[PDB]
Amino acid sequence: SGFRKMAFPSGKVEGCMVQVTCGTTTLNGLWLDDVVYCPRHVICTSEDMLNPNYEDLLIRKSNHNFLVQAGNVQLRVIGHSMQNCVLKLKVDTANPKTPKYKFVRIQPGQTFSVLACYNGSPSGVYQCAMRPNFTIKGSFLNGSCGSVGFNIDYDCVSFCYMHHMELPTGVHAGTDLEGNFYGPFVDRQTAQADTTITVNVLAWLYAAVINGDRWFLNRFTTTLNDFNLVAMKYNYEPLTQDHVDILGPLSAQTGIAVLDMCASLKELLQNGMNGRTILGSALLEDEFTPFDVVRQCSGVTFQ
Amino acid sequence: SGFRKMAFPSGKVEGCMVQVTCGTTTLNGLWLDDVVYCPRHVICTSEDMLNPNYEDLLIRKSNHNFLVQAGNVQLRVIGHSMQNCVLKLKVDTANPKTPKYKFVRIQPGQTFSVLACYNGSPSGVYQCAMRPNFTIKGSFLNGSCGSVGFNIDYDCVSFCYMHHMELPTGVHAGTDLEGNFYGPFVDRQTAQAAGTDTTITVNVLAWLYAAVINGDRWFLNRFTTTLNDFNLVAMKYNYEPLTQDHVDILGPLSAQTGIAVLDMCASLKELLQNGMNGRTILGSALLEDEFTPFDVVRQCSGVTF
Ligand SMILES: CCNC(=O)[C@H]1CN(Cc2ccc(Br)cc2CC)CCCN1C(=O)c1cncc(Cl)c1
Ligand SMILES: CCNC(=O)[C@H]1CN(Cc2ccc(Br)cc2CC)CCCN1C(=O)c1cncc(Cl)c1
Ligand SMILES: [Br-]
Ligand SMILES: [Br-]
Ligand SMILES: [Br-]
Ligand code: NA
Repeated sequence: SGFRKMAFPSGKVEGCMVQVTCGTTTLNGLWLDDVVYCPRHVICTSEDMLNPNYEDLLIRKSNHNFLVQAGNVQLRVIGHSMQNCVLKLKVDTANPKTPKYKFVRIQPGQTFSVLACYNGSPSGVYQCAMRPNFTIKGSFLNGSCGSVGFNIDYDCVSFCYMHHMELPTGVHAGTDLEGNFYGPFVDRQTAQADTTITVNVLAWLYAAVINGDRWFLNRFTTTLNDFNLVAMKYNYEPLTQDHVDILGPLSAQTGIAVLDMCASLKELLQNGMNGRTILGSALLEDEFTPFDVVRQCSGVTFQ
Repeated sequence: SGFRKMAFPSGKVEGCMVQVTCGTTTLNGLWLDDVVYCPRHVICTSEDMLNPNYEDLLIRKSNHNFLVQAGNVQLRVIGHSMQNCVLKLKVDTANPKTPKYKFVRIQPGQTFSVLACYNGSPSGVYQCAMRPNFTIKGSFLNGSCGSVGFNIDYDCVSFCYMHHMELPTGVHAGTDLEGNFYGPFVDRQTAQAAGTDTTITVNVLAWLYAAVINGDRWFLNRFTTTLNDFNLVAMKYNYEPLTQDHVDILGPLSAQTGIAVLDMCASLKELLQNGMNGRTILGSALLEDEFTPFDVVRQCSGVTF
């Protein structure tokens, strides 16, 4: 029993974190095989940040303008290139701790673990979701750029996020490991200013039932259309048939039809909790996916 | 910016997890140097668990009764003993990945990271607190026994918890790594209930400081209070007493924000008496009590390991 924000064990990613220096700037890089990946804004001065021309900034650099430190060891850079908004530094040592890995670009609503790092050294691990507005609500300070997000299903590290910047509202923006930003954002200090992830809230209500609580259910059902008309009034994302399909295994394990759980959520939005909690929370939680619930919860419902 | 429940990086601990088998039971062990530590209840059959005589049950066991697997490698058991509620298995191989470590017994209110493991394999990491009633609100399934909790203190893994059992209410009980239980619990399948829990006051204050650091200020007010008056309110609301030591421990956060602890205590007093009036703090509608003062400083200052 129990239900926690549960990250992946971080060791496989810890063994890949390095420090990258260009000029007076230091940030984190990801060392996989003989390549180090990092945000390309490492090549910018403070002045460069409003309207950088990365091609013009990069052409002026040699390999030896980049320093890479792995623990107490300097790695020699023997090539460099830019792919979208990431810099790739070829180094003369392959990382012996490289895990089995892949790069995946995720969709809004998906979750991942973040290993927050400073100066190439891991500080902590926490769970995040890609918000509907393509930001993440991270916890990041000066020096955190190049920290990554990942999942480790089936003993393969799937890297899905690299941290690039904090927006004025205090939320976070970054890229996939091919250097393409999530959302409309750009690696420029220019103005570039969310909803609740409905499918995740439903998943978490299923978790609550699996773990033994049913107080929030009701005798009603809903059409999908009526559910969306109501939920959108509370700034919830539309629930699609794909979402309904993804909830199928949790529905089967609990005996609660997806549209019946939708009816329960409609009523929770109308009524509140009447002083109760669900899985320890007094608000509806939206950063657990259906897959995350199946990962963490028992396969047997506490009936 | 931002504030998350944050665990320590788990890699140093991952390299210590092994699988221990005794008869039909498999659970997790912690492999440090040439010793594997696990719950002593691994030696019990279901019948034994109802009223075990561990002295006698251990006498009936030999080295040959235990199997230890580290990944795909069998470690040969060459000695065994128990210390309190922990079984110690001496193995033929020292763990080459043994980190610098200590065994530390923590106090109620302190937090730690849990590496949840199954079949000797790490599955997930989360942050917990030792509750005032000496339980933890963990997340554990069948096979999780022997999972450990830890902090990293400077350069050193401080192991503080080993998981033994789930109580009827769904919360968790276990020992320090010297096998001493937290709380009035025993490693027997008999009726057991924790005391009514209370809220960890010093941690709530730490989290209000975190909220201020992160720009959430609506609950500040012109008032102060005394330690005596504050504790009358704490007691009324099922909060732990605030001691002068707690005030001292909050010193760095008080210094960083410029808000005296007793000033913040007046905020908390008003929140307890009036509720939040529909507002949230750091996204929560509850007063969060599983961040220590040090947890707030660690996260707000970017301490690495
Ligand atoms: C808090 C302002 N700083 C940052 O956002 C970042 C990134 N910044 C560039 C930046 C900045 C705003 C925008 Br819009 C675009 C761009 C892209 C050109 C340079 C300094 C490093 N830097 C950080 O170290 C950092 C990261 N995450 C959280 C925090 Cl508090 C700091
Ligand atoms: C859910 C019942 N199971 C458990 O509590 C434990 C421990 N149990 C013994 C037990 C049980 C309750 C008490 Br009181 C005392 C004792 C004597 C120590 C044996 C089976 C292994 N076992 C687990 O694998 C396990 C762990 N954490 C969460 C979950 Cl769901 C399971
Ligand atoms: Br996805
Ligand atoms: Br995968
Ligand atoms: Br909450
Ligand atoms: Na005040």
